[PDB]
Amino acid sequence: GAMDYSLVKALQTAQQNFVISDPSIPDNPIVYASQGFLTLTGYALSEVLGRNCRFLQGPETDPKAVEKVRKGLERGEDTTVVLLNYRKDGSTFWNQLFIAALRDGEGNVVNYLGVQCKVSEDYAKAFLKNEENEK
Ligand SMILES: *[C@@]12Cc3cc(C)c(C)cc3N(C[C@H](O)[C@H](O)[C@H](O)COP(=O)(O)O)C1=NC(=O)NC2=O
Ligand SMILES: [Cl-]
Ligand SMILES: [Mg+2]
Repeated sequence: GAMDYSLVKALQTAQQNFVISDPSIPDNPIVYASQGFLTLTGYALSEVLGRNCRFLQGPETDPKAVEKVRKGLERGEDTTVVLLNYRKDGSTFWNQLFIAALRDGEGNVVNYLGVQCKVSEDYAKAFLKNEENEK
């Protein structure tokens, strides 16, 4: 199960916000979220399970950031983005998102692991500007 991954347990020891998705199910829904994640977003575990994590996006979320994630998952690439996300109550925060595939011995992606770090506006501002400049 989700907590049997050694890196999941590792992340738990620092109380990091993370989710696990199951890409073998249509639309790659979340199948575990840490307590940190549930508190950040304002949802109960049972509510988040079964949803694709795009439910944290909204009108001011940059579609180009979201497309970086989609492509990374498509192309088999680790991805890190900063993007605007939305809590259950509609209030927003900046989310630095770290995504990687968890693979079996043949390279088949068995789950995705996604770590979320809430970051300040100023940090998001500077990260995105550096991203854009470096690009
Ligand atoms: C989540 C974090 C997250 C973790 C993991 C493991 C996955 C697989 C996805 C996500 N989120 C992105 C979303 O699931 C989807 O991949 C993207 O929207 C890209 O595809 P679409 O163009 O939407 O079809 C998340 N997105 C968030 O905004 N916030 C999160 O916490
Ligand atoms: Cl997805
Ligand atoms: Mg559910």
